[PDB]
Amino acid sequence: LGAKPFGEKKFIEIKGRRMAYIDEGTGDPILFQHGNPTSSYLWRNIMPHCAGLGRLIACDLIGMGDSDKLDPSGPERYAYAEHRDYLDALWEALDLGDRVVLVVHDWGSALGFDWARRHRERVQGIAYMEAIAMPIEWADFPEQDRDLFQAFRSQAGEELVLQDNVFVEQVLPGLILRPLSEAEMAAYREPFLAAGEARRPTLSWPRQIPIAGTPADVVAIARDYAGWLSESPIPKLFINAEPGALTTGRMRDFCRTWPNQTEITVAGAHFIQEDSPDEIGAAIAAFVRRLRPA
Ligand SMILES: [Ca+2]
Ligand SMILES: [Ca+2]
Ligand SMILES: [Ca+2]
Ligand SMILES: [Cl-]
Repeated sequence: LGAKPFGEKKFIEIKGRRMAYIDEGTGDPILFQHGNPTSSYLWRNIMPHCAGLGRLIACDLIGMGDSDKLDPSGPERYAYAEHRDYLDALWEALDLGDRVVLVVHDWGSALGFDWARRHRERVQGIAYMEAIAMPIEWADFPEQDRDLFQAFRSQAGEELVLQDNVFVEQVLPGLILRPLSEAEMAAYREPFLAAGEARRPTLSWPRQIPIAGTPADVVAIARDYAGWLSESPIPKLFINAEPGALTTGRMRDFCRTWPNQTEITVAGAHFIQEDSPDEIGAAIAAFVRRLRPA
């Protein structure tokens, strides 16, 4: 469907750093949040389906996309709590109002689910896919990349990611079923062209996944939003994937218990936006049209 980005990038200063985002159209927001190691670019072929339905927003997480890096960077930087501080502040600055639709993926779902729990009166609907829906165990983690993610969460991680850019160059293509073009990979590589700390966000992220009880802070946050989502009557759209990756097994079983939820299944592994963007876009647009009748 295409390598061209959607909209043009806008910038805003947050906590002394410049963050980048797309913000197109008018009305109540439809807020698309990427995870690791992507950016707003992930949604480029999905956002068009929602033209005229709202204010279409996609933010680049701090240190990712065209958002500033956090210097001095190191192993303590780009934890979930730091990302949340920046993203909360950006979302506050964007004046989103009180009828937001969240569309979330991967770490964007942890961030968005947590924000939704804290700002529940403002959330009109939640569309999610390949999400971090609850704390998990290693047996729940997809078998293909289990050993690699264990290596990320070990001293080996710095060489794998900071030196060799494995998250961008191996994990990302490995979890997309169709071949990416030169331009698409260039867009994903761009924030991470430089070896070393420029790539830290793509290593800190796997180190934050709530697996086998650690990190305990993120485990607790995910336990909280898991409990809340399993009871909340807010309308939900679960975009399931086949074969899928993260939202399979026990996590998928849990997600299928959530109230007031519609489900569709699309082809894909993890980065399903690159495999089934039109199916995904059409489903989101239909969900929004139902949430926002004339
Ligand atoms: Ca209103
Ligand atoms: Ca192993
Ligand atoms: Ca090397
Ligand atoms: Cl990750």
